[PDB]
Amino acid sequence: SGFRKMAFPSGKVEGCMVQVTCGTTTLNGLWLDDVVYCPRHVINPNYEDLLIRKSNHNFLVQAGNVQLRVIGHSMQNCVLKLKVDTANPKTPKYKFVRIQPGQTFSVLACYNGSPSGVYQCAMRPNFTIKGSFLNGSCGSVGFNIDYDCVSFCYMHHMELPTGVHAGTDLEGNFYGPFVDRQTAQAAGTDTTITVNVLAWLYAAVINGDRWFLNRFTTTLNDFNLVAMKYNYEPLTQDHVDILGPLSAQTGIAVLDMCASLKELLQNGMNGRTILGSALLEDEFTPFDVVRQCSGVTF
Amino acid sequence: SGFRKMAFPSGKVEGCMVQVTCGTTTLNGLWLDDVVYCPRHVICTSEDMLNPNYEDLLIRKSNHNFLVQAGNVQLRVIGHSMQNCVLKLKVDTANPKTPKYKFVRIQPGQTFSVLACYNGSPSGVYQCAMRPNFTIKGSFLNGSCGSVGFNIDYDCVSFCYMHHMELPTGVHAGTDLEGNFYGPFVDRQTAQAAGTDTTITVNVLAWLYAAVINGDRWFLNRFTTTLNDFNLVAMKYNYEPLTQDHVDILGPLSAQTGIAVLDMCASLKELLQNGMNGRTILGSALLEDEFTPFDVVRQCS
Ligand SMILES: CNC(=O)CN1Cc2ccc(Cl)cc2[C@H](C(=O)Nc2cncc3ccccc23)C1
Ligand SMILES: CNC(=O)CN1Cc2ccc(Cl)cc2[C@H](C(=O)Nc2cncc3ccccc23)C1
Ligand SMILES: [Cl-]
Repeated sequence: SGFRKMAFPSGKVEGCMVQVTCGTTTLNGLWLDDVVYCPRHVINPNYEDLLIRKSNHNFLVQAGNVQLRVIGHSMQNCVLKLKVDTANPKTPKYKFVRIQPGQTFSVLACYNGSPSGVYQCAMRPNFTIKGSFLNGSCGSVGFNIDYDCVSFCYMHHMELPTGVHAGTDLEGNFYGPFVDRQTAQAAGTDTTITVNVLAWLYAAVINGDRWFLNRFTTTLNDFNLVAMKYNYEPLTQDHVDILGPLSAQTGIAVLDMCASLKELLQNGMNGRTILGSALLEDEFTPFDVVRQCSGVTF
Repeated sequence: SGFRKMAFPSGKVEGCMVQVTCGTTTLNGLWLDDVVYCPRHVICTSEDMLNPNYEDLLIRKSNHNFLVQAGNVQLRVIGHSMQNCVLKLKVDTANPKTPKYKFVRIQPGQTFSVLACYNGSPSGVYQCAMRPNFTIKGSFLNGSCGSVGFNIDYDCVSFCYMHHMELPTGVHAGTDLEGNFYGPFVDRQTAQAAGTDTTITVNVLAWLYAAVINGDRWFLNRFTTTLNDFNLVAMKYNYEPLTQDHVDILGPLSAQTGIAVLDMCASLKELLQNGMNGRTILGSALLEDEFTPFDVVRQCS
């Protein structure tokens, strides 16, 4: 019993965190094999013009108390790739993956190449992450661990004026219509990840919380007409299919659980809580619920 | 900016997790130097749990009855001793991944990270607090026994909790790393229940100061209170009494934000009376109590 916002064990990622310094700027890098990946803003910025003026020795890379020597440098989209002399012996089995909004991941927040904390979070429908970052956190990474393979999905780049965060995948492509520079940019209006709220309602049922269940059902179209009114993401047939295992385990059909959500949106919680929360939680996917309520290890 | 329930990086602890098997029972162990620490109930059967005589069950065991697995390698047990509710298995290999560490006993209200493990394999990490009733509201399934709670301050891992059991309300009970339980609990399947739980007042205040640091002042008011009047009110909401030590501990946050502790107490008194009125504080519709004054300074500064 119990339900917590749980992150993947960060150990395999901690062994990859390095400090990258270029001039006055200091941020984090991800050292995998003989390459260090970091945000290109470490160097209206023309990044080809600023980079062509740099030599290998202008980049100081520190792995613990050891300085790594940069032997080459190249740019791929908004990530700087620093070729180093030493291959990281702690390099885990890994992939670079690009996630979709609604998908969750773990963030190992670092300052000066040192990991300070780990938290779980979701890619919002507006492509931002509601993270906890201070200056110096740039280059911190987001990941999922699947079996023994670390799938790197996020690299932190900047903070938006509303306090939310923006970053790229490990190939340097931003999530969202953001650019790496000081200019007027704002996060779009956010929506609730409906499939995740439903997964969390199924997690509550598994943990013994059933007060919100009702005898009713709904059509997918009627549910979406109500979801659109409450700034909830449209629920698709794929979402319904993905919730199948949870539906079969608890005996509550997805459209039956949708009618409970319809009632919660129109009427509120009435002084009650679900899994110790007075708000409808949307940062646990259907897979996170199955993994936590079944105990999968890495 | 931003405020998250943040756990310590688990790497230094992952390198210590081993699987301990005794007969039919399999649970987790903490391998530090040449010793593996695990719950002593690993020597028990399910029947033994009502009234187990651990000294009697342990005297019948030999070193080779305990199977310890570190990754894909079996460790050889060369000795065994019991210290309170923990079994200490002396092994023939010192863990090369042993970090710099201490065994610390925490007080209620203190927070720590939990690396939840099954079969000696870490599956997840989360943050939690020692509740005033000495339980932890964790997320554990069968096989998680032996999972540990810790804090990492500088390069030193302070082990403060080892998981032993789930109480009937779904909450969890365990011991410090010297085998002394937190609370009036015993490693017996007896009728035991958690005492009435209360809110950790000093932590809610620390979290209100975190919200002020992040730009949220909507809940502040023009009032102050005496410590005694605050406690008379807070007790009616099942909030832990706030002591002068708590007030002293909140001093740095008070000085940083410019809001006196008793002024912030007046805001809390008003929030308990009115509720939030459709509003949130740091993305929460409830008053958060699992961030200490130390956690707030660490995450915001
Ligand atoms: C709010 N940001 C600033 O005033 C300065 N910033 C301007 C800027 C512009 C473009 C790009 Cl790509 C990066 C940055 C830098 C930036 O966003 N880094 C930060 C990252 N995460 C949390 C941060 C909390 C606080 C400060 C800075 C953070 C630095
Ligand atoms: C609810 N517990 C049971 O039915 C069986 N239990 C009885 C018992 C009694 C005393 C002691 Cl010290 C340990 C245990 C064992 C126990 O509590 N382990 C578990 C730990 N954490 C989460 C657990 C979720 C589910 C099951 C078991 C968990 C095993
Ligand atoms: Cl303490």
